[PDB]
Amino acid sequence: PRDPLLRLSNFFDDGSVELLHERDRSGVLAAAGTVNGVRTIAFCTDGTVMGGAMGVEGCTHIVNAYDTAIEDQSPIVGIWHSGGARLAEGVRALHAVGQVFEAMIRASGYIPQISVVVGFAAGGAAYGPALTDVVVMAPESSGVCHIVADDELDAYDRGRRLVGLFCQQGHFDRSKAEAGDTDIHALLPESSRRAYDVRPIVTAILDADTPFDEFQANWAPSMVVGLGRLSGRTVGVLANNPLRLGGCLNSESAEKAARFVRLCDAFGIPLVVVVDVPGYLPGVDQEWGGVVRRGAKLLHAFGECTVPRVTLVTRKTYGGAYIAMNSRSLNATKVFAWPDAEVAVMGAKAAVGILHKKKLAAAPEHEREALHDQLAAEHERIAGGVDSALDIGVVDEKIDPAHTRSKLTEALAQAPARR
Amino acid sequence: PRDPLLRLSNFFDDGSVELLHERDRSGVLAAAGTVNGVRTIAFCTDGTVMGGAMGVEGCTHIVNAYDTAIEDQSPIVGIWHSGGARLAEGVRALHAVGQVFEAMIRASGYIPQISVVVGFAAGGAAYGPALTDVVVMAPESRVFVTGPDVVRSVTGEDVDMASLGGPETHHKKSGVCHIVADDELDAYDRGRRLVGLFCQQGHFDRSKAEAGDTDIHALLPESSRRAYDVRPIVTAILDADTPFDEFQANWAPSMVVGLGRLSGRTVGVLANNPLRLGGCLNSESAEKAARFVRLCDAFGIPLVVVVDVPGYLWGGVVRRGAKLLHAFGECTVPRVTLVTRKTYGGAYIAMNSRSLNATKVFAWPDAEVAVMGAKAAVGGVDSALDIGVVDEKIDPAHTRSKLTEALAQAPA
Repeated sequence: PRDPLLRLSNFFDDGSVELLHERDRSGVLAAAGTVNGVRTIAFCTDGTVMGGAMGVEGCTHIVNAYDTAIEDQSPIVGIWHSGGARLAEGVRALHAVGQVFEAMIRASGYIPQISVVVGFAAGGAAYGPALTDVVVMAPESSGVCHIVADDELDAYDRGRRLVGLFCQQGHFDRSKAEAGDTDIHALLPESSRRAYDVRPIVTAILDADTPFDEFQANWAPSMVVGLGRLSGRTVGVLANNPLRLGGCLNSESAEKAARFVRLCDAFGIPLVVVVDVPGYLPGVDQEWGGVVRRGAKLLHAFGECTVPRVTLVTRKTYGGAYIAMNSRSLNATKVFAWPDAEVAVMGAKAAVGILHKKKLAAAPEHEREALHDQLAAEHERIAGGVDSALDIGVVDEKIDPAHTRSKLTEALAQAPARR
Repeated sequence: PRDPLLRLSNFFDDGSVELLHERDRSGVLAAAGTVNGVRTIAFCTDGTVMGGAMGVEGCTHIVNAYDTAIEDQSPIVGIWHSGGARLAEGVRALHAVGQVFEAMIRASGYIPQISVVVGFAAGGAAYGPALTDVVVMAPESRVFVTGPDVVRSVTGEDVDMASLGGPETHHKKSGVCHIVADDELDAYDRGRRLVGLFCQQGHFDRSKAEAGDTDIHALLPESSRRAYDVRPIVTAILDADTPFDEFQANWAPSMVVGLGRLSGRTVGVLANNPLRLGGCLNSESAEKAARFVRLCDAFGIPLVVVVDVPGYLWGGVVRRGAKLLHAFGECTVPRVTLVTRKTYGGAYIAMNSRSLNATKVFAWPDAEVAVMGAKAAVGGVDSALDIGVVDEKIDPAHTRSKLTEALAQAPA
């Protein structure tokens, strides 16, 4: 039921399991197999022996599995179900667990590491998955966990799909991009003032027949990140979500976006950045909790990034959030805008209030409103994205939204694999 | 007084200032000079022009200075005093500010970047210091993304500038400020010392290490139950003649980190501090340590890790604890660990353990390395030597020279 061989067999392609060592009561079993054709290493802790508690010989098989995966550059998948370290083994067990961590650290950014957590998971079984790239959790067991599966079988499914996304990247296909084009703009609400869930726009850009594997959907909900396929090719998507916190960036969403960029960058996965963000969320909590540093992590992640990364401005992009959301100044591949997009320091009404403050305060009370409006409409006419933005080359092209999918695909495909 | 030439001259060795461009009204003045002999680039935003608001021309001086500094491998010091980007310049100024960030990101880990905040660093200017390696704040300085104005208008909360983004709040609550200066001049002094720590790293000297040996163990309390400030232990190991430049003292204070000198050589120190939360690791102390390890690792600065924690105190701590593990595990600078009283459990693994490749692990005679305390377990250094996880049991009277020798012996 919790039998490590059953669990490994459910994970791996049907005929494919080869054990990496003799079965024993060490509390782990490691095997090679294939995942939809890809040689993959996996290990399962043994829920049947001491609740899966981790000891010296078990950790050794994990470290051995990592050495093999690293040597053959295969992805490596951990299946968890463990309540902590074998206490009776004392410091030897701590050391052996530290050795699993060191192997994960050696693997980091080099081979994909996916954790599928299927039982109660504590100690080494909490930190170990936290050193991996993706964590899939099954009900029987922030932003630590990326994907919540429906049940144990569905977790293997999502785990399997993740191997395919990292290891079977695929190729951009101009034909498939175009045949999947639609007027994505029709997905926005009628008023520019209404909030909306960005997720349908994401899934309308990405291939119709493919799941979008959103990461950490309930952590930092003003930011949506995850992996999917664009004309068959694995891409990472980052999109502000106006439904939550007005779509604003904040400490959590900056950290979520920044980790996800680093991940895609490490594995050569191009990025689609869907922007509609009015700024960072003001707040005492934000300043005091170090948003400045967090925001700096997102600037740094995009600025260092070398995979192709294309921005699509759907509605707004303002201020420091505009800079952070894969702007040209950060060395962005291409920046596209829908026809009614705006790129500005802030909204025209707020801008006018500052720029013409004294003149507004000098008008009588009863004319102040009409004047404020006239000034804001003029300020719109002057700049009002994306006109000024096009003129200085920080937006490359204003596009027909019907061609969003193909335009994005074309820009990512034309890009070098590594800037 | 906010004159940028005055500020740059106060920072640089006397008579060393060589302007990098003709002085103008762009809001920035950049120059080369020396800091105790070391060729250094600096730029100062010009608070006398539009409160130092950042614009295309001024940002361009900054990017140019970064380019010079990168080319020459010179440290680069920014002196702040800026309200944000020039609103009237629109998206042009946002772009130019993003270009400053992109230059700091290019420089990142390659040349030392030190920010000395002397007035505001607000709006887009607050992120500038955040991208650099060490932030020094003077008493008058204020760092925040959105001012009390917009805070009160959007959230209803009413806080003043000092309370929102003063050096006291950023040294304590947020960890944004590494170092707080006594005044404007002392902030330059500290930044000058930081240039020295990064760029005149020195060498280990066995003779000097041994001359400074004292009985460090005598500084611990009689009772091993008793809490005690680790900072005297740290300063007893480090050279008695040199400041210990502690980072983020008031933030996550169960972890102490900072830069000092060991027989002349710049070292980073990480030390659990039993004075706060029993010396336990937790989310923010794991983050503080991890950031500091990565910084020292980037600049070739060896580490002294002084260990006396009993465990950790879940999402934040699992994520940050992983960061720590990862930081030490990837670290390539020599780093030695000293176990003074206790190390338990997962905290033991994280605090530069042998499994994460510590250069060498020392322990005092009475240290304990265990899964948990004896009384918890029911419900020893000899053994840790046997197992291989401690390399040497030392006489605490030789703490300083034994640590120095192990660091000096690592090929680097």
